Amino acid sequence: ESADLRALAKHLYDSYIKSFPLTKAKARAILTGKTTDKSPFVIYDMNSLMMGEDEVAIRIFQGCQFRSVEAVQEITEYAKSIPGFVNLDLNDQVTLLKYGVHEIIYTMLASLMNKDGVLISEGQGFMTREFLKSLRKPFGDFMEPKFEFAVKFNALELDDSDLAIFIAVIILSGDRPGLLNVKPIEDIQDNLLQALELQLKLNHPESSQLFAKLLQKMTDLRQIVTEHVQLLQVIKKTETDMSLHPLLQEIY
Amino acid sequence: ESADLRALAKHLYDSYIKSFPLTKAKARAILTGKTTDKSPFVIYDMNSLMMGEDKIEVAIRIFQGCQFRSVEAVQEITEYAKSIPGFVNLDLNDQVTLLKYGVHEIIYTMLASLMNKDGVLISEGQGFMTREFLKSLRKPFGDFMEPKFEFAVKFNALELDDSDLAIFIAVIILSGDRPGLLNVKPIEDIQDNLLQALELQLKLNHPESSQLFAKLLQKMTDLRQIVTEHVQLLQVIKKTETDMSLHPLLQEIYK
Ligand SMILES: O=C(O)[C@@H](Oc1cccc(C(F)(F)F)c1)c1ccc(Cl)cc1
Repeated sequence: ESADLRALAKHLYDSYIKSFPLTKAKARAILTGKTTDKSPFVIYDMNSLMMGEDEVAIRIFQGCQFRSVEAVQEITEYAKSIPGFVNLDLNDQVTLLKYGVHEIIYTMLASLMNKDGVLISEGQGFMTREFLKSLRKPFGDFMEPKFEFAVKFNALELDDSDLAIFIAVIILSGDRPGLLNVKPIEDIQDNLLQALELQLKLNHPESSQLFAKLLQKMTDLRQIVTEHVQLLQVIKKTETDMSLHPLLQEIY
Repeated sequence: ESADLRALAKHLYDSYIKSFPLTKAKARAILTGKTTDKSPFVIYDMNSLMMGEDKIEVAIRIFQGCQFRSVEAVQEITEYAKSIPGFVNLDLNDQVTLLKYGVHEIIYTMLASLMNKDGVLISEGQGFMTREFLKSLRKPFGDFMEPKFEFAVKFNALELDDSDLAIFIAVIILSGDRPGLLNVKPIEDIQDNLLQALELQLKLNHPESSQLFAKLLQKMTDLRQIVTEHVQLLQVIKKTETDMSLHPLLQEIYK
């Protein structure tokens, strides 16, 4: 009877694996687990940064939201793969992606983090956490709360099959402000929540109550997304430039 | 293994009954029509403040009352915590930061029971203050209760009764994702069990309400934001008015 739950599960797993080049399996088999393919370049301080492409803190935060925008296209193509999603009202598809993209970015940035730093480029760099903390004062405490979140989150040791379904759950919320038709949204989340329970039950047979521990991390995602959006304040009081980046501004 | 948690469910229900004099069941019989003796005196403007204070600045005297209700609630929350199995076997310092900010995440869960879309029970349930008398208040004060209402009406949609809430209240306390917690893991093995109790209890009490377990856990997000806002505006009310005094218990919970 619960066959579609196992089915939807690898439906989502397959889209996940198409939509996202760097899988968690791949990322962690490069970070901690001695990969071998070709150790990524490491950035530990101010001069290893200089000549990695081979001011500092501004262009590093910029670079981050450059990639955040690539990500959104990856996530948007995923959402559209979730059964029921495109059949929603089209405004609602947009409200769901608008309000849920940050949460998914920070869930998946966990996959590329360990306690000592984060994979850069796509697994071809690694920027140490200790270097990031030694950035200027607007930027020295931005990436820190995400590491703090990641180590907790990875302790759950989910893989990509788990994350595939979890990501779909975040999108199909039902409490985003400005939704015109919540029921098809909440009825889909229901089927997703149920496939995720199953998946966690059989892929993590003796990690009891992982479902519950995972749902309550959605609490800490939103605190993170909140404090992140609030940090975007510096933008107003920064070394705001002159005309050299117009188009780019509204690109972001 | 099943009646494990139903004996745990039972246990907590009892303490809850013993610890909190105004349950949801009682409050829901007052806010409706189950009354000839239980009907509240309704306050909605300021000469309902008036004669209202026979049947035992205004915006201030109300706020303090609300802040004093919270003290009572801290006291009863603490008594209920001690009954949660294993809770009292934890590091003295840990217990204190388990019942720190969690005291408010719970207060607003139980405030929801005294609320409908149009107001909140007051004084023993004797009273009932409307949402709009509150919103229509002064300086920052007219801001305070409104988001509790927003949460209260969407929370109350879940249709939880006391037996459900008892366990969920427990799960809130025994979290273990709180600043200062020396020895975490014993906390989240306790909580691990509560969630088992909650899971079984919800499926059994609300068999038709699928994924209520999931919907309910999610609401903890809304709770933290509610405390955030409350704490937040509870800094302004300290510059605008340096005359109001804050209760000793509320005093050091607030950091
Ligand atoms: O009537 C009450 O129970 C309290 O006054 C209140 C007045 C308005 C709102 C509230 C609250 F329940 F929303 F917090 C309490 C109250 C409690 C104790 C003393 Cl001493 C004074 C006022």
